[PDB]
Amino acid sequence: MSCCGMAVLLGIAVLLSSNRKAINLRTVGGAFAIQFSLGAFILYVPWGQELLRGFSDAVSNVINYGNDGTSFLFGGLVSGKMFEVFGGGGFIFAFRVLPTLIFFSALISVLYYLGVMQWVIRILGGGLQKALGTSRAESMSAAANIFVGQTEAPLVVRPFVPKMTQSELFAVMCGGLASIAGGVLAGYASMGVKIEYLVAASFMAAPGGLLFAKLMMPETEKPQDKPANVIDAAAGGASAGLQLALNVGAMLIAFIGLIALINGMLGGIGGWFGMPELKLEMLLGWLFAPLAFLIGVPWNEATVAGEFIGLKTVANEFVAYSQFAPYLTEAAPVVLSEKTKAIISFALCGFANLSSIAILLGGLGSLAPKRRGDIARMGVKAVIAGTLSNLMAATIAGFFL
Amino acid sequence: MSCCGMAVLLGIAVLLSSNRKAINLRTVGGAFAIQFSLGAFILYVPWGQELLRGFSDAVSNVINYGNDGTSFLFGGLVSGKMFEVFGGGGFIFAFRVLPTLIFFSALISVLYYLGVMQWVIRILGGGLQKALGTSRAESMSAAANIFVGQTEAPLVVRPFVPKMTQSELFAVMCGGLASIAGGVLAGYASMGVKIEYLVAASFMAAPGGLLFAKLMMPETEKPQDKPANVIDAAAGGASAGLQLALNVGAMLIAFIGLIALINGMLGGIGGWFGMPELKLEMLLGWLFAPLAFLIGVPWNEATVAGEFIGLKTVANEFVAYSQFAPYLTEAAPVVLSEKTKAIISFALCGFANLSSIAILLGGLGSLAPKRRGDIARMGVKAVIAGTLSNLMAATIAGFFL
Amino acid sequence: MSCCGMAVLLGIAVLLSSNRKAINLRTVGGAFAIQFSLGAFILYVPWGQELLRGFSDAVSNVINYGNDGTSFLFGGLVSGKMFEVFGGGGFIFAFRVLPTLIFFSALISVLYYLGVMQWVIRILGGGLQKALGTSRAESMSAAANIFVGQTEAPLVVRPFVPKMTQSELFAVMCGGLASIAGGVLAGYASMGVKIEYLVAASFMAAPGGLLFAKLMMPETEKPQDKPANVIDAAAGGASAGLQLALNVGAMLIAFIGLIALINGMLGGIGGWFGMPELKLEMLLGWLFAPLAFLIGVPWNEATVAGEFIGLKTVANEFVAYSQFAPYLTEAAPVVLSEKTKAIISFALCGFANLSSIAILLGGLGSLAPKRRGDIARMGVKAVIAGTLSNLMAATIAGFFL
Ligand SMILES: CCCCCCCCCCO[C@@H]1O[C@H](CO)[C@@H](O[C@H]2O[C@H](CO)[C@@H](O)[C@H](O)[C@H]2O)[C@H](O)[C@H]1O
Ligand SMILES: CCCCCCCCCCO[C@@H]1O[C@H](CO)[C@@H](O[C@H]2O[C@H](CO)[C@@H](O)[C@H](O)[C@H]2O)[C@H](O)[C@H]1O
Ligand SMILES: CCCCCCCCCCO[C@@H]1O[C@H](CO)[C@@H](O[C@H]2O[C@H](CO)[C@@H](O)[C@H](O)[C@H]2O)[C@H](O)[C@H]1O
Ligand SMILES: O=c1ccn([C@@H]2O[C@H](CO)[C@@H](O)[C@H]2O)c(=O)[nH]1
Ligand SMILES: O=c1ccn([C@@H]2O[C@H](CO)[C@@H](O)[C@H]2O)c(=O)[nH]1
Ligand SMILES: O=c1ccn([C@@H]2O[C@H](CO)[C@@H](O)[C@H]2O)c(=O)[nH]1
Ligand code: NA
Ligand code: NA
Ligand code: NA
Repeated sequence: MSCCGMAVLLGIAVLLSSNRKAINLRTVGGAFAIQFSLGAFILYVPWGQELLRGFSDAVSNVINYGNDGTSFLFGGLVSGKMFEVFGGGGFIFAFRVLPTLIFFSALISVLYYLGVMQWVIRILGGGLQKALGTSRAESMSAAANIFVGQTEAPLVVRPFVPKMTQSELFAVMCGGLASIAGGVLAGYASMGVKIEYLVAASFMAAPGGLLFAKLMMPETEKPQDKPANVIDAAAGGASAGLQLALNVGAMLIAFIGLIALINGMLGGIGGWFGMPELKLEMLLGWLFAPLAFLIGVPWNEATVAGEFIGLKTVANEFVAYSQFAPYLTEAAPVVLSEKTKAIISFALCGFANLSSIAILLGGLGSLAPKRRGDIARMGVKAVIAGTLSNLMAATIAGFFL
Repeated sequence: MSCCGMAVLLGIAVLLSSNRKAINLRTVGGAFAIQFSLGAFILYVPWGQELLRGFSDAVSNVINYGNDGTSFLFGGLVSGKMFEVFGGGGFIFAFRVLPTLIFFSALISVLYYLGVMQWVIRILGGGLQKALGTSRAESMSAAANIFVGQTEAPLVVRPFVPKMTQSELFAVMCGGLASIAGGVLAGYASMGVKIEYLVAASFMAAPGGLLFAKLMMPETEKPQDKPANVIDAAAGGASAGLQLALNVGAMLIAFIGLIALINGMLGGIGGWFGMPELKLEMLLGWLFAPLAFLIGVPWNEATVAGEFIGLKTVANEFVAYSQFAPYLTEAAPVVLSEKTKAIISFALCGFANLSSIAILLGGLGSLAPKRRGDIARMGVKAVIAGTLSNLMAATIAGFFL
Repeated sequence: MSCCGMAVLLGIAVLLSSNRKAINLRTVGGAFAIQFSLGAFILYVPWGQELLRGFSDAVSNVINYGNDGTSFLFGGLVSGKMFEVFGGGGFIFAFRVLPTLIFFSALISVLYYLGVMQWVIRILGGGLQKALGTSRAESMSAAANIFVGQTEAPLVVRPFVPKMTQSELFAVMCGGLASIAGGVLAGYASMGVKIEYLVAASFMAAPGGLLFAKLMMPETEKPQDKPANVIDAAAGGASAGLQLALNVGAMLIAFIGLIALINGMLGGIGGWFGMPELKLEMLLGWLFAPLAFLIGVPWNEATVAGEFIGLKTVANEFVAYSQFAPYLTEAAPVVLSEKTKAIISFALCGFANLSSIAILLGGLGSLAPKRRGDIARMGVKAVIAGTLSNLMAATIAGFFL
């Protein structure tokens, strides 16, 4: 059922291709091989499982160190006393999760100043272009997207963006949509999402993004080819992380509020058709259950899984994770299998949604203002490609689990 | 005493008119007739009272739905447990009131994307121009101001602003000053201000604003005549609401702190004249009590009412409402009559203050940069006109109550 | 030992001078005389101690008035109940300290609108230029820096900045680096730092900054020679203070988190050399202990003092004060002498750090865009000069204490 899932996902991409005959079998064959093998290595092979576990524990340690800054600012409100007083409601999201975005943004900026990020990206991106035949720039952007967000990753190849082929630009877009970022990864981890899955999905996003970019927009043209000190670097990162944290916080207040209002209205509207219990989650579960089943979620869990996967696609993954997180605790409304939890975790791990197009337009567009028309034109296809990559990663994860 | 109040308010406007002889009796006669009749309909007439009550309950429901987003972000800190632990101080303004500005800003942006706002505005604005003979653009801006703020309302007629007559521009300014906005309305509602009064004052602001704009600046010239998707729209609204919420929060911290400092100084200064108990509230109550009496506040409550009305005028209505709100609870320093509470609520319901001029200069001015000189020149008169509109609405409300 | 400290500090500046032969003995002799005498007057002379105490009590009163705005916004979370529930962790830094930056920024803006700041600055700056022979503009900027921050102080002489001599510009830079600002002073006071020391250090920064600016960059060229209302002024100040408060909060979360991560890594790295207990504080204490000893800290307290002084220099003074503050309470890890507490307090009281260069580049540079190259070139020397001024003030304070 998983292998059928993989075939259908690949087939959809081929059906949507700008030119199926231009599809490079080495590129897309190798890309799928890498995404599949990467998953096999770290989710199934003992030595790989241990490397993943080791990496994840380090990430967990870094998060905990960063929480010392949070503890200073908010004191008792992020202490154990909160759970005694308020019970479950003692976990204040605004103080527990959002500040991690600030710390990690500062850390990443420091690692860029020190040249550490560039070193890792150069190695991974180099391996990708040699194996796949993808261009230098698009391969580096794909690798950068493992660690940073869709508008930050292309910065490592910013002078090459204005003259990128349409296929290159599309791949750059897909690499961002198929992945997340270090900051929010730590946020999702703080919400209870398994770090191993997040790290695995992040790394798998690089070949996965190239896979579906090159299936849906094969190359038909010919491609071509700093802060004053480390403290300034950290400060710049903290500032950017602050803006992100404020925006995420405002988005969540509004979007979760709007879903509640939508459910209030759907209840009244549904009542006209004998369904006063109608809610957005029900519509999404009903609509997306076949997709969840297709990627390997058991029949009796596909509807609940569909709620989260659907919400990620029609809104964004942060809102989706916010609703999925309770199902990872002991107080879960529905106790899901460990394979279903994993599949959902992987399928949600991406910036692939329609609103990300506007973000790419501004961020990626500022890097090449004459290409904004191209970005807008390819936006929906890029979101589909990114969605397919997330789904494929989830299917693969479901397979080896 | 109320009818004398109305006459005096109208008379002040005539005295201040740019040209009393140019005053159109159909326009200003009809405008007052509408504001008066609207008040009669929804505050006195049974069917109207029920429509107002019905509308207000829906608004109350929407607020409650939006608070689900707040609950997610701040958890226990906006739960019932807070009142057990901290008593009255368990109500954290920053978390209870300010986030509502974010949710409603997102909602309004969604309703604009969907064309719902434009539909309502087109009907109300159309009714106004046909009845009053006011221009198309200024009538639409007046109607828009019922729902959105002074810098947002003119956006519905933004290409007509640069070539507006001085009278039109003045009316656009007055419509914003005479009203509030959906976001802060929900904020004031969350503070305990009766939703019915806020909704009534908002609707009454549209004819009221035109009434005093056309009394004080009659037409002497001849007038003339988008986000990519709904999710982007919501996000844009949340972002704008976030900025508003942060600014309101900072303003309140500073202004309430400055009033405390001012009172500290006034105590020392007053002591020199045998009045060590001197405070800003006393000065304002003393100065504005005749105005409160004039609009229908009983003699023995006019001084307390004057404090709030005065504070609204010399600072802004948010600060005023922040100080008035305790008088709406059981722990009120002075138990005021229901008519006085209503009168104060109406009189405070407007952006009419001197600081709003600077806001109009930036917001409305960006729509027509060559008209910034005009905006500055007419600023004080526009604030007076807006104040008169609020006072008239309060007098009318006091009449039918 | 203190007089040797003063001599060494002066000597370092002479060694680093752009031209020792161009050093004006009247200027630098008088500047040191003023900084020394000011310290004698307010820290030793009874009448001066009483003026300082009186000024500090007023500042303390103003802070308390401003906290009424904080109380309104955050209610129970800044009440005495917090200490009952959470103990020491009941003091929430984000709500107790950061909002004071907002109130004071609004207050300062009001005092500028009213002409009060300009009056005081004119008198102090006038006294400085007449006594020292320093130029009008650089003397006014030095005096302004007593009250406002490094990018705000030059605004009082902004049309003279583009054509300043290199020596003048350097002095303007040094005056900002040698001092702090009214907003954060109130923040540091709220953290437990003695107001008397903060006020004393602020005033001593004006001659101290000129002293080391004129020692290290003597004049070799020839020098030359608004909000609509008070409510707008307050609002503008609140807005600027809000941005500062958000940035300081984000910086603290990130920097304190990064120090924790650094200590995690140093523990592992140190372990390789038989020092698993290695931390950043130990490195800094070891590196800066001789400097602390030099300025008058007793041998057995110099290492602990070095931690704070070192942290201020390599990061910034806010982070330094955040770590020093616990040592001012009863729960201090090490009970330090009152003289050591004072010396540390003075030595930390300055914006002198490398990151402040980037801030001067933006803020001061916008005032004279053609001088940004000069600012960058003189940045490190200016930070050294500012550091020397702070150290000299601490040595002087240690002397009379
Ligand atoms: C909160 C939970 C409720 C869920 C509700 C889900 C509703 C989803 C609406 C999607 O709307 C479409 O979004 C596209 C993507 O932006 C828009 O394309 C616009 O932008 C595209 C990419 O820029 C272009 O291809 C199109 O031409 C341009 O119409 C299109 O107009 C718009 O109708
Ligand atoms: C916190 C509670 C304490 C309450 C204190 C109340 C003090 C109120 C001060 C009002 O000050 C006036 O404000 C006008 C409005 O901005 C200014 O006009 C300025 O702007 C107007 C409109 O732009 C122009 O008409 C004027 O020419 C221009 O002077 C005017 O200068 C200023 O003196
Ligand atoms: C968190 C606690 C851990 C503490 C770590 C302490 C590390 C301190 C690093 C200082 O780094 C130097 O900073 C200078 C100051 O910015 C830079 O000069 C840069 O800027 C100067 C002033 O603009 C110019 O003089 C220089 O030419 C230019 O290199 C210089 O490159 C950079 O190497
Ligand atoms: O670093 C980040 C974090 C978030 N987002 C946007 O915010 C949404 C929620 O995380 C994402 O889907 C994406 O559109 C980014 O663009 N970059
Ligand atoms: O949508 C809004 C909300 C507030 N304000 C300004 O903020 C003050 C306090 O609400 C108002 O008087 C007005 O000047 C606006 O301009 N628009
Ligand atoms: O008004 C202020 C407050 C802070 N800072 C910067 O923030 C750091 C921490 O207070 C300072 O060293 C300085 O670089 C300023 O520039 N101005
Ligand atoms: Na990414
Ligand atoms: Na309005
Ligand atoms: Na200063």
